[PDB]
Amino acid sequence: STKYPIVLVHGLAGFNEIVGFPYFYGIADALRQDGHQVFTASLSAFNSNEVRGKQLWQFVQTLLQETQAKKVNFIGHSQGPLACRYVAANYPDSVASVTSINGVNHGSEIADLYRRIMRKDSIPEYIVEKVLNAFGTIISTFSGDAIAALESLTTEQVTEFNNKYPQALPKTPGGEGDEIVNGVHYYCFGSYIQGLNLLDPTHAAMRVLNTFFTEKQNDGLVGRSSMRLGKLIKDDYAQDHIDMVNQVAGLVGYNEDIVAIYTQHAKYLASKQL
Repeated sequence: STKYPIVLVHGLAGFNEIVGFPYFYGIADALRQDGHQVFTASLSAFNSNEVRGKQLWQFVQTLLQETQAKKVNFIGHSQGPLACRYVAANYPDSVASVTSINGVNHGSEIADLYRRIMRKDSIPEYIVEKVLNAFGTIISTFSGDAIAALESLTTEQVTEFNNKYPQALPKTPGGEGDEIVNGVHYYCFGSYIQGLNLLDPTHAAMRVLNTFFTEKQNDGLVGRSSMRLGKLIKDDYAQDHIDMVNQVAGLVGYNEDIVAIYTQHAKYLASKQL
């Protein structure tokens, strides 16, 4: 068991209610089996990273009061790691670690393109259609207006965030950042789509989106290098953005045990006196 409780962090506050299961599919359940105290912070997707950061800090304050723990271990995905980074930067004595899993730490090329599409910025018709259809398929699969979530994840917006909260970012593109800054440990995981499975309709869509990145190694939403923060654990999983949280409902790539990435990392944290 970790010394400090684990807080799983993601954007999309309404996910569990709208979809009918957790964003981190089966993750909290497996972590608790291993004896860790686990909580989930589901943050507001349709606003800025700083707003999510503030929301997360309010969450953490209440949780520290309820647990009498002095710090938390953050495990964030996608939007999550940026909110985690805001909390660690402003309140480092309350944060034991930030673990980023496919975090949008340097911006999303797909969010960039989506913004050009919205601004009618000379995007050819055929590209507009491919991008929107892929996003439709992804949302439809979960559910049964997405610029709102991507607005805060463009390269321009995340560059501005990084300017304010530069802690643990790599000094060279695709490199590693410092493992410890202001006494907080930072770790990253990532993945990129590989190979030429079929039961998750989101994978085909993520592969459409993958083709529009200048960074060839990407998970459909974020380039491999953009994911980097602090010490690299592993980032060559053959998985898309959604696979890395064990979605949709456990349908992942290549029989990879996605849940095991999290439970092994929890033991790693415990080994670091976290």
